[PDB]
Amino acid sequence: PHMTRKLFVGGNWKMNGSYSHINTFFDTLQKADTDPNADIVIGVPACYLKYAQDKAPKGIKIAAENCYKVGSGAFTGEISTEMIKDCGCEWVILGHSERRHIFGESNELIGEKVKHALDSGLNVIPCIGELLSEREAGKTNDVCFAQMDAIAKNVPSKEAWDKVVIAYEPVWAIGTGKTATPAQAQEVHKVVRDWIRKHVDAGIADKVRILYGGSVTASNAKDLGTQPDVDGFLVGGASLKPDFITIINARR
Amino acid sequence: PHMTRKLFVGGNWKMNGSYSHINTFFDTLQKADTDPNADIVIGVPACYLKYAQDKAPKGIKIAAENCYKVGSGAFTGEISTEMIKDCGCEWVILGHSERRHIFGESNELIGEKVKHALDSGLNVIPCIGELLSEREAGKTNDVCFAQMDAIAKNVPSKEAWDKVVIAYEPVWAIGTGKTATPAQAQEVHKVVRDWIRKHVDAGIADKVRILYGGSVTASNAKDLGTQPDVDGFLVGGASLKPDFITIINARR
Ligand code: NA
Ligand code: NA
Repeated sequence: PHMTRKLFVGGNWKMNGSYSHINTFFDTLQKADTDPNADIVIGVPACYLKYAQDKAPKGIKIAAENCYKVGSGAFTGEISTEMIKDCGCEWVILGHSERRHIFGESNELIGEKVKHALDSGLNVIPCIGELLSEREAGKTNDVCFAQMDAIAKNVPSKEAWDKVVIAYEPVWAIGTGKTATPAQAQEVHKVVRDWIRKHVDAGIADKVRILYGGSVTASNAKDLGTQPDVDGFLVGGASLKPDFITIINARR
Repeated sequence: PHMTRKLFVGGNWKMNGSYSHINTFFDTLQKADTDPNADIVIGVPACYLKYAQDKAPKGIKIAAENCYKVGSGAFTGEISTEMIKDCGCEWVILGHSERRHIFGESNELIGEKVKHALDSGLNVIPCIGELLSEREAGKTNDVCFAQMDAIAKNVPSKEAWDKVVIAYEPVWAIGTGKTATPAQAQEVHKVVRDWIRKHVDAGIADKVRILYGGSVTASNAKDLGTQPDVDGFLVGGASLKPDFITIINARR
């Protein structure tokens, strides 16, 4: 169903976390039996990048939740690609709905960040997804296509897609409990994969992981994950809880 | 000239720094003879907060370069007041010109952040200052007054002003080499101090430190610092260099 696409389970702690929580959470994670064929990446606040990557069990990668679009400079409050690598980390989440819709990051800025992160040797999780008002207007695909256009035109090469994991999160499902049904997720992922097939490359479309995110839980992950164009999850609230282990083991 | 107001020397590394630079810089800082009657606070990228505060010599405080306006939650890419304290830090720079004019943070948002930081037990360095276009339009005081209004109405009590250090940085002086003259800095600081005297309290106006920032260097700091309403500096580019030591020792 998912061809040669390996399961990917992302977490995003958003603006939560502490040294105490990191110690406990990753002790539980190390003790637990997790699917050895899942890629696991957890986004954490920037002040915890190195500590959490040191404390993470082998195989688990830590992501920055954002970064800026140049290597260094006069950008108070920003985190650079080089600081992420200095902290021992290789992943960054880009274009999350909260950056776009609370902090006003544009498609152009997120595209610029995708290119700079890829050109710095980072792996990226670019986020796409539509507002409730956009879906009601019949613009779900239009919005996702414009977001994918900005991302895709900024992936510097065909090889670079090996370092890209797309996450689709309908904004109305993020933090609301109103999870997309397996049908709703599959429909959008198929449309996005077809877009990548047509506008980028058919080989790459077949290989690129596309995550569903937006109120993924331990009980709903299995049915979302068995959809053929859903390759895994980007988990918010539940990635702070032991439930994240169950979600990791959903395709097991 | 500066009454009972103690010298305050702030640094802002902006989007620069690394574990290697922190080690070297703070070895030089520990070895150097710094004015023992100066408060010294250095803003660093969030991924380095704990490390830099552990490595800083005694007496030197580390600041976050930004924070959000609530304690925790679904705010991808944000740093909270509680994470700053978890990293052993007590200071945050708020409303820096780069946040206002590159990342679109409004007066209302910066006011909300001042109140939340103060209500979390943090010390704050709220930043004010006018664009070149605003000074040419004759609006320098107007802009500073509106920014001070948002800050002042969000300082929860009279005691809380003990945890506030205002920094005035004309945007045209930040990173440009076009330092405000001692005259230009003194004129604005006097106007701002008078504003605090009239709109807040005369006691507080007498005690609150007001920093000048914007292309402060080792050679120009002395004359800026001897101005009676200039209580110290907020230093950008030069706080990455050994010159920061000379600036710290300018009022010596
Ligand atoms: Na580790
Ligand atoms: Na220390």
